[PDB]
Amino acid sequence: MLTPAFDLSQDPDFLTIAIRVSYARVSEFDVYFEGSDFKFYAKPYFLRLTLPGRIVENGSEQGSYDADKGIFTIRLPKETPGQHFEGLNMLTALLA
Repeated sequence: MLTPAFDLSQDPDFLTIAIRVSYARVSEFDVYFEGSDFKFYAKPYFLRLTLPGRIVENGSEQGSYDADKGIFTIRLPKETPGQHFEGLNMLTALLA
């Protein structure tokens, strides 16, 4: 298996995520975002990311998945204005 070169980017009014995959052995993917927990579910691929801040939930958001370029990008709203998730692509994951 190979670790996807995913990348995270956040704006003062939203937080977008990017996951690159082509092996997608699932006709559809699953995205779970609550408070500050972003979990992706697609085939053996399991993505668990803990946001530094908090992203609101309202079914609005904004994103799109493309098979042609093999990149899934999904933007999400913030729970507080002016909130910026620092060290996003610098942060680290903890094992439990």
